[PDB]
Amino acid sequence: MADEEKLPPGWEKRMSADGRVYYFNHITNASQWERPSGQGEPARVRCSHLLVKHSQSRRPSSWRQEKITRTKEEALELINGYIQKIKSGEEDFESLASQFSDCSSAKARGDLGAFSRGQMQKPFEDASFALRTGEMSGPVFTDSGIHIILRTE
Repeated sequence: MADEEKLPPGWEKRMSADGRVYYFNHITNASQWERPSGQGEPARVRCSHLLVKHSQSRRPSSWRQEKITRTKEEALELINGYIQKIKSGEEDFESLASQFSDCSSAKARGDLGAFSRGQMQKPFEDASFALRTGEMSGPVFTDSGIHIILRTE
């Protein structure tokens, strides 16, 4: 913020397939055209998430499908679709989570409440603590499936 515009933790400058610089966070897997900026992590964060399970999930079943049979590839395709829909403005995170998340948290519009380190699967935890308030992750893979994470607090 002061006299410096170093990129925040996990952020790096990359070149898009179509020729424009963009920014990628290697911890949250988020990609955006906007420069992310221009100190330790938070002690606790509150996040909501949208989970898309697949046949190789630890528990290949959910409230919206007793037997999950989609491949991991298909799951990623859906995740990328939801991310694109949210970024476009045609859909909002909460609505999509309540309708399509394979996690029971869908009942709470994806809200998982607040948590500390050591309470969620590592990849999910790493992404969550690297997000700033209001930020959304890119595709995050865990033994549960593929997630889209939104930090609310």
